[PDB]
Amino acid sequence: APLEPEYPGDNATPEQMAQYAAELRRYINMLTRPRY
Repeated sequence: APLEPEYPGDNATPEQMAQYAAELRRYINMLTRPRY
């Protein structure tokens, strides 16, 4: 209930996407956790 990232929808501009990807990356990080 990272509620989630947010994604515009496509491509906001030639980077957003980048940004955006960074946001979920964090997201996963957070959930995964490994443990172990």
